[PDB]
This record gives sequence, C-alpha cells and structure tokens, in this order.
Amino acid sequence: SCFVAKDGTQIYFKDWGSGKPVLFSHGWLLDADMWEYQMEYLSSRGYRTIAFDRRGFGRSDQPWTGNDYDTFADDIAQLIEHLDLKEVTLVGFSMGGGDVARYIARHGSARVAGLVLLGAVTPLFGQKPDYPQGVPLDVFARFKTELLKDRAQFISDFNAPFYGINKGQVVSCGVQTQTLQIALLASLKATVDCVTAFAETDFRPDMAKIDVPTLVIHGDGDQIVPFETTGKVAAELIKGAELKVYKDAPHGFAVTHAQQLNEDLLAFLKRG
Amino acid sequence: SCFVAKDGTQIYFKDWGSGKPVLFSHGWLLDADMWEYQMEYLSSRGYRTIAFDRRGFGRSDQPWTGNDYDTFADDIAQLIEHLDLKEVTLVGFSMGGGDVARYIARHGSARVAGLVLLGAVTPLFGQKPDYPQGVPLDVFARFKTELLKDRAQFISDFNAPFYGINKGQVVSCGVQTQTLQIALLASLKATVDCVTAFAETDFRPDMAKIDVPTLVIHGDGDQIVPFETTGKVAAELIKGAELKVYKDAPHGFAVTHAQQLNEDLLAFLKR
Amino acid sequence: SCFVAKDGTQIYFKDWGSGKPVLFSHGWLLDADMWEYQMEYLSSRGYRTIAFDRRGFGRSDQPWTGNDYDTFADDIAQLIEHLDLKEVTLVGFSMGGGDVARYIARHGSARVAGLVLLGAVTPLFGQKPDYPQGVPLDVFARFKTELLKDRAQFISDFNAPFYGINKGQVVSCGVQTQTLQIALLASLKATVDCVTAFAETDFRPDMAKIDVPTLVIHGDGDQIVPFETTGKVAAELIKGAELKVYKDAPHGFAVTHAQQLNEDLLAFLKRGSHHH
Ligand SMILES: *CC(=O)NCC(=O)N1CN(C(=O)CNC(=O)C*)CN(C(=O)CNC(=O)C*)C1
Ligand SMILES: *CC(=O)NCC(=O)N1CN(C(=O)CNC(=O)C*)CN(C(=O)CNC(=O)C*)C1
Repeated sequence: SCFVAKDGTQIYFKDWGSGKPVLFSHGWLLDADMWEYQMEYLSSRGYRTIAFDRRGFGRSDQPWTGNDYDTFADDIAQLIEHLDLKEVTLVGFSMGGGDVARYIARHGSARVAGLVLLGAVTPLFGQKPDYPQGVPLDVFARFKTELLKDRAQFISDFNAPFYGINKGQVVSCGVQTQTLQIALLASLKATVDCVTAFAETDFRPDMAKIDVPTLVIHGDGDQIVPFETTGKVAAELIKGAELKVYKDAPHGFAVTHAQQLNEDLLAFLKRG
Repeated sequence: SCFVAKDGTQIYFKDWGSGKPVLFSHGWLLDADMWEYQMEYLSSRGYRTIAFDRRGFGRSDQPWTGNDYDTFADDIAQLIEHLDLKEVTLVGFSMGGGDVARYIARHGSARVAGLVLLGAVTPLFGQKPDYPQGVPLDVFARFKTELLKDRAQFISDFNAPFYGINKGQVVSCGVQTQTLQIALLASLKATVDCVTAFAETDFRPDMAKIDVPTLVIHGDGDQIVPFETTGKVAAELIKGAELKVYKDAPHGFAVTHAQQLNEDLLAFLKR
Repeated sequence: SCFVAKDGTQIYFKDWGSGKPVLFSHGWLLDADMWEYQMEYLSSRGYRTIAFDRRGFGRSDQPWTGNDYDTFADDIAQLIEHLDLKEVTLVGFSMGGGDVARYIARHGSARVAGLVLLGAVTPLFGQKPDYPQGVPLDVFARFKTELLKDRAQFISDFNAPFYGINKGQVVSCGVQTQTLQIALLASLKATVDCVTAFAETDFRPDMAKIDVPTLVIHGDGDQIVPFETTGKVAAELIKGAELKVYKDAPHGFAVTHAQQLNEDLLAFLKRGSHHH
C-alpha cells in the first residue's frame, strides 16, 4: 500500500488484520519490516496493525526536503486520515518515538487511544544549554562525518553496539544481514538529516500534551539511546505513564526481547 | 509491470519477448527472479516468457488475507486475462506447482497449451487420514515455530538442504546471497501462511481435471518435496503425463541442473 | 519519482535540490545510488541533481527490448522533456558516458550546458577492423558466457578489479555488499544486452557533434575501461575538452576518489567563459 504526502512524497505502508488499530513508527536506518513479528503477533490475536516506511527509508520515496520531525508527524497525520483510523495506539521505537509524540503535540489525541515508547529519544537525546546531562553534540557530528564518507560500512559497524553483540547478546548472522539490507535501501540524505533531527529536537513541550495511557519500555544496557536521560525522564514527565525496564537489554530489543515485547504490547492493549 | 487483483493487491510481473507464451510460477521464499535463466534462454529462442512475484513475495504487495491456493489461482487467472494470453504453457516449481494446477482446476484449460511441474508439491504434500504416506504435519509446525522466531536465519539455513550443498552439490556464495536477498523481501505473514497452504491443500481432485500435455520433472535426491509421494504420484494421476527424474538432483535443481532444465523446457515446447 | 518511456517502460529517478540541473547517468551493474555522495555534495551547494535508474536496473522496469544506446539516449531525452530541464550538465560514468554522448548526437545540445565523462567507454570500447587498439570482442563474449551461468558470482568477483582491491586500494566490506545488492536488483537480460551495447557501439561520430564544454576524468589504473583507448582519446576528439587523470585510480573511482571527484565537478560547474 502507499499514500501521497502533501508535498508529493509517496509513503509505503502495511495494513494487516482487523479490529482496533495499532500504528508502528520505526527507528533510524530501518523500515516497517522491523515490526513484522510484533504485527503478525497482534493481528492473529484480533488487532489491526499498521506500519509505514518513513520518507527516505525502505520502499518510500526519497525527497530532498522535509527530513524533520514536524514533517514526520504530518506524514503520520495523513496516514491516519487516509485510513480513517479511530482509537489508535501509537507505538514508536528509537527516533520513531519522536514523531508519534510530535503527532499528538500537533494534531491532538482526538484519534488516539494509547501511546508506547520503545527505547525512544523522548524527551531529548542531544545535550542543550538547559539540558547538560544529554549526549554531547560532537558525538552526532562524528556520526555524520562517517556517514558522508562510507555509510555502508557505518551501518555494518552499528550492528554490534545496536544489538549489544559486544556485550554477549546473541543475534544471528541472518538478522545482521537483514538489518544491513534494509538500511541500504534508504537515502543518504535522509540518513544524515535524521541525525540532525533526533539529535537536536526537543520534545519536552510534547511531553506536557500527552493525555492518553502511556507505556514506556527501555533497556538499561542500551548503548545508543541512554535510558537515564531519555526513557526514565519520559516516564516522569508524561502524566500517568507506566515504565518497564528490561534488564541488560540493548537498543535493538525488538529482536532480542521479542517474546517479552509481544506480551507487554498485548497486555497494554487489554488494560482494564 | 504490475496488475491490480480483485482485492486490490498489486502484483509485479515480467513480460519478455514474443511468440508462444510460457508463464512461470515460482516456489516458496523466492520470486520471479529465480526464472531469469530459463526466461532468457527461451525468449532469446523466440518464445514469450512471463513470471510474477506471488502475493507477499518479491516486489508484490503483502496482504494479510488471501494467502491460499484458491486466491493464488485467481491471481494467475487475472494475469492471463490482463495480458490476453492464449496457448499458455504453465510452468510451476515447488509450491508454485500448486497454483498452476489449481488454476486449471478452477478456470479450465481453454487458454492452456501445456503444463510443467518442477519438484512440485502436487498432488499432495502433507499427511492426511486418507493419505498416510504423506509428510507428517508436525514437520511443518516445526517450520512455523522457527519462522516466527527468526525467518532470516531460517532462510539462510535452508540453502543447504534446498540446493543439496550438504550432499556435495556446488553452489556459489553468489547464488546463496541472492537467494537470501530475494527471500528477505517477502512478508513474514505470507511465508507462514504458505506453509499451512502447501502442507494441507489437497490437489488430488485437481489431477483429474488436467487435460493438457504435462511434463513432470523431479530430482530423486530432493530433501524438501519427497519425489516418492508427490512427483511420482502426479505423473500417475495426470492423464498422459511424462515423467523425467534428474539423478541425485536436489529441490533447487533450477540452479544446479540449469542447462538440463533449459534443454528439457525447450524440448517440451517443440513437442 | 518515475516517468513512462515511449515503449511504456517506467524509469525511476531522484530529483534533489534547486539550481542549475546536473543529470547523472550511472554505469554497468549499478543504479542511481552510485551517485548519492556527489548528489548530496552538489545539492547542498546550490545545484539541482537528478539521477535515473537505467531500464533493466535498480528500481526501474525490466523490458526485453530497447537495451541499446539509441533507446538509452531517448530515455534521457524523455526525462529532460518530462522535467522540462534547461542548461543541463550531463554526467556519465562507465557505460553511462555512452548514453549522454548519444543523447547529444541524436537530440543536439539546445538544453545542454556541459558534459562530463567519468571513466567512460567513449569513444569506443571494443575492437573494430578500423580500431584494432580496442579490447578484443572475445573478452566480452567470455563475460556473457559467465553471466549466463551465474551472474551473482560474476558480480561478486567483479568487485576486485572494479575497485582495484587486487592492487591495494582500500574498500570496505559494506561498499562491496552494497555493490552486490544493487547489482542483483537488475535484469539478467539488461545485464547481458548492455555488454553487447558497450562492446560494439561506436561513438566516434558522436564526438564530432559534441559542441559543449567537456570534462573527461579517468584513472590511469583502470582495469575495466582502459584509459589509453577511451578517456585519453575522447579528450582529443571532442573539441575544447579538458582532461584530468587520477593517479593509480581504479575504475570505481567515484568511491575511492569521492572527495576529489566532488571538487572537480563543482569547479567545472563554476567555470567562466571563453572567447571564440
Ligand atoms: C500495479 C499498477 O497498477 N501500477 C500502476 C499504478 O499503480 N499506478 C497508480 N499510481 C500509484 O499508485 C502511485 N503511488 C501511490 O499512489 C502511493 C500511479 N501510477 C504511476 O505512478 C505510473 N507511473 C510510474 O510508475 C512511473 C499508476
Ligand atoms: C568484505 C567481505 O569479505 N565481505 C563478505 C561479507 O561480508 N559477506 C556477508 N556475509 C556475512 O557477513 C556472513 N554472516 C556473518 O558474518 C554473521 C555473508 N558472506 C559470506 O558468508 C561469504 N561466503 C559465502 O557466502 C559462501 C559475505
């Protein structure tokens, strides 16, 4: 399936099953395929599951412009409009946690039932004047330098810290191959611009505007997006939010802790 | 090229050359690209060759619903009508042998000139109460368990028994990379649903409805689709079918025995 | 993005940025992604960059017919008509240097401001009765034989001489993986047909019809398209052409000499006028 964004960008999405809708937002470098196990899980258990490829990623068009959170949220808004979804549970991984939040911030929660933030960059990732505990900006500057040199090798190297393979997590050669294959479909321009986006976007104002049930899951061994200054604070700022911390879990915990995540997601959807 | 199916599914295909049309139906985990050598071979010899990516595979859409042989057959039906084909030679590999057979069963043979079944699941793969010699269903349930955990590694591990690498067949790392690349395009849901499909679907009634010249080819070293209870039986059930057995050949003989298959396909067309 | 060619083939393209248009034509086995770095460099510096997947490659359709330089040229002409481009700088790598050259010969240079030939097959790759210095046709016959047995392995093996890895160039496994992944998207037919095309197509007539400022860049360690009988000769045959030779550079110098190429393209786009 696809739909056309306002600026003319074609976005690829999957729409599986029937019942209450659940809309997934993927992380940096990936596409909708990072959700396949979670989507299959819930759709054969009576839910409708929807995942899209962010502009510049996967099977979607690769525009030069609009590689910003504001546009990402608006893309999501249009997907929901195109499908006429109601009572939507928004699920965001990594940087994809930003755009599900930014959606609610910009469009309200009229159509939203709940929110799930998986190892998300909310509320801030990068360091600010009034947020020194964040990740220094020279880290992300070093990313862009290597991306603009050899992004193929960078993605390949990203696998080890991402999955926590350098810390005794066992991930198959297949998953490593699949991760790199998907990553290479993406736009070099979108890859680099996203760094800027997720590094410097402040979602603290968004945190105040979330007025739906919220589940925050984060690994305490996450080497990419540090729990202490992201997930932990997100659960504090969002009213009535629940937190679950997976012990020793890495960034890419949708792979390593797949069964745990599937059950937590289902439990959340069945609340009260 | 693509067409839009009844339910709205977009299906990618290739239409090469001109002449007598030959329509290819690919196996599990693969796509239209597995046919590339056969297609170039025949089309550069004055045939028209057509191959589609099955729903949920390759460059086609990935619908939740319709992952069954009845729908698979209707998809072929729609392709044929889209291209206004007549005197088609249906060629099917593995589970792809199912939907070509079901097509003939559902729509009749008016547009069909011939049928070729390559290491095909027909007439019946999995075990039934009235088919005890079939493959026990738990074998396929074990496939589902692994696929629902890590399909990426499953595909990767599948290369060895598929190609007969574990029996001293020679396949490059190139082919192995391409097989995994093509496989990873596929829908998880479609991959799983297909096991149910090829495991439990009965094509015995379909065998009676095949009224066209048929060539059955199967390798006797096949570690995936057992020759003894499929291909051997298919040739017996289809009226006037011809059987060729490739000695010690694996399931993926389209690769290992490519030249022989190319020659046998040409020979059939010139019957 | 895509457009529909005359025969109904759909061709994928990228159209990035604003400014004077730069139109990239990729080489054998590849697609528009080989240009990502050049495209990002130029588009962040005031230029509009456009790159298509040749028919039978990348994300484009894979037709049986029309895998020849005439159609290739017409495909470029239809893209230019579709976006209504003017003052285009045509940039072609390897076999893609042939299709930009043929475009100019067929359609003229009304909409063309300049031409850049990178490791191009121009003016002639394969041997001829009146061009014995070309690569003997037996070599290309051998290519097809192998491609028609196992193209997947051929591409994988091709990485070494393509990037000059066998001569101590440093190329990451990532790049090697990317090159093989992209190449596998392509049609078997297009792959083989292109060999016939680049082996036998004579662009010598075309050279005489190129009336625009031209930059020829080639590496003098090129193992695929030999400098001495291609780039070196193109620089003589096209009137007013500028030549730049990258020392010990391989065929795939857009990877190994990325930064050098980027600055060379920008310099060329920013050139001044001459008096004639
Ligand atoms: C399989 C098929 O019918 N293909 C043609 C087709 O689907 N369309 C409809 N289009 C789209 O769906 C565009 N994308 C979205 O709406 C997300 C528009 N079509 C084309 O773009 C045709 N031209 C090219 O593909 C270059 C036709
Ligand atoms: C630069 C280089 O040597 N590249 C080869 C390469 O990276 N691959 C990709 N593969 C893997 O990474 C294997 N998996 C793991 O290491 C977890 C697959 N490759 C091979 O296995 C090479 N040989 C064969 O496939 C026969 C190639």
